[PDB]
Amino acid sequence: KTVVVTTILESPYVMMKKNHEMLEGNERYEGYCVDLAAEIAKHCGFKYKLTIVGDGKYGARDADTKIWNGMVGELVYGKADIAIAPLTITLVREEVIDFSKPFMSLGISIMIKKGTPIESAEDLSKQTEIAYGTLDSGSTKEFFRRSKIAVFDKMWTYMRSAEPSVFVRTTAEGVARVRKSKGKYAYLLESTMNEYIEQRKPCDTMKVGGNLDSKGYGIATPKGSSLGNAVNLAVLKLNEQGLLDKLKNKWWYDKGEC
Amino acid sequence: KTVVVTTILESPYVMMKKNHEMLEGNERYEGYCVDLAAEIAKHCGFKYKLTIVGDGKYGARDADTKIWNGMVGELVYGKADIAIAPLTITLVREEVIDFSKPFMSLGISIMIKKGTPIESAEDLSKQTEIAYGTLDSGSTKEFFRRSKIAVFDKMWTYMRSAEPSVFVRTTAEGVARVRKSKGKYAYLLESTMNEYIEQRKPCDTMKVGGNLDSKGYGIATPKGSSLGNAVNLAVLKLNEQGLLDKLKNKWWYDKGEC
Ligand SMILES: N[C@@H](Cn1cc(Br)c(=O)[nH]c1=O)C(=O)O
Ligand SMILES: N[C@@H](Cn1cc(Br)c(=O)[nH]c1=O)C(=O)O
Ligand SMILES: [Zn+2]
Ligand SMILES: [Zn+2]
Ligand SMILES: [Zn+2]
Repeated sequence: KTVVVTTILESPYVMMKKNHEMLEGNERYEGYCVDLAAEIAKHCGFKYKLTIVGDGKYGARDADTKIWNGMVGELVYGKADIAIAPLTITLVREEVIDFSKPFMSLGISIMIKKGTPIESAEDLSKQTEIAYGTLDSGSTKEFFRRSKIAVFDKMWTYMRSAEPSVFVRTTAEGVARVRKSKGKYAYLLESTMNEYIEQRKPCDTMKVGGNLDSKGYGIATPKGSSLGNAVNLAVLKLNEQGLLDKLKNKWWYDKGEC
Repeated sequence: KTVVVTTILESPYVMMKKNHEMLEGNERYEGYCVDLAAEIAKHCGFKYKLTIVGDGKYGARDADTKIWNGMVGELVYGKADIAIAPLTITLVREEVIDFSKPFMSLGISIMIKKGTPIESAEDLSKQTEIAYGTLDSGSTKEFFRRSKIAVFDKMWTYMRSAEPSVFVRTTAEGVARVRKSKGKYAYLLESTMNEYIEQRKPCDTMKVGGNLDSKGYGIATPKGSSLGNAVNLAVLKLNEQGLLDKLKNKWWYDKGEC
């Protein structure tokens, strides 16, 4: 059976091709995760169909309703067989789905409009003129919600109580907000995304300070999946053979506009 | 049943305390991995005994006998129940044992005396006045042996046939060779180790250039272990709590003497 792959429209991982209306199926998309999916499939020997997650979310469980949304939910309820996206390997998710070893290492980082007088998370927490937030609904927002580290908890208390909301629906929304704030809005996001945006026109944003944490993105499958073992071995083989480094250069730097 | 943990004396992971002669059992040791073992054991709810791997090796498979040595071999043959050490998650090992998600991210790096006219892997391959090598029975030596990247293979053809052997049995021997070679020997090793040594007196070595790859260290258990699942969730929990960063600071920079 054709393997159903759930993914998310997040540049440069998965994007619509310019003439996608002319194309069909898997040919409608391009990106780092599109290239990765084709390779994982080749190495594991399966045919597949890329589908964009219905609710445009990564994956979180609603307390009360107890229902999982996003790509994680698609795997949990059997709507998809595998998730190939910039999906963070977390404990809460690992309890309901399986993840391959990481295909990309990263950490939460700070994005500023060039010139903003901020060089760390401590800087952000110690002031209030410059607003800041995260991508609503993902692991970055959860990192702050769950943190017991003083600086990060102080940051969470401000963000959750901030009005209007400092949280954004999409990365693009966070980046445009940074770009239009005149330095009055900093954005907390995954490092690899920060580095990508730093190489895109108008070349007016930059990553400052070190990463707030260290983690990774993994390929996810439902628990008990027949694909789990092979998918994991494929990720390790691809990393060892240099393909992963090659894909990042391709979508990040080879195509860099700054 | 008390769990037998296999580990390796590699600083600052596992080191015999200064006051060891007046101590017994697990108390004789200190280090990043000693604190880690204690954390894992507390969270997984088990009692353990730290044992230093019989042959002092990480783990590799004998091409002729098909027999696994090192900590890997201790798990494969059932001599040990879990390996808590700076053991790299690799494809060949993943085929015979299980690994938790990485507790540490790293990459192969270059260690030079200081003043040594080398700044990259390319520089090393462009000349022959300065010798260079790696550790044995490890993922680093394997890396160059399996690499197709022009530079890394050119480096391997030199290392393979190098007279005398540029390979060393332990990190200590590699670092000692760099320090006592008047800058005529550069050492290829894992980044975390490189960074640690750079902060240790005589403060005469330094890490140059970027990492040659991206990998991770994991806690290993034999296939089908009743400990595997719990250990993986424990690693994830410890990373998300902020403990793994706390442990690296403590052993790397809080104790740095440069
Ligand atoms: N990877 C996250 C989603 N995600 C993505 C980006 Br880009 C970010 O900046 N923050 C996030 O939480 C997850 O898995 O929830
Ligand atoms: N982590 C490796 C062992 N190891 C260690 C150090 Br330090 C190094 O520089 N190279 C290695 O291969 C393995 O697991 O084989
Ligand atoms: Zn391939
Ligand atoms: Zn604990
Ligand atoms: Zn032999």
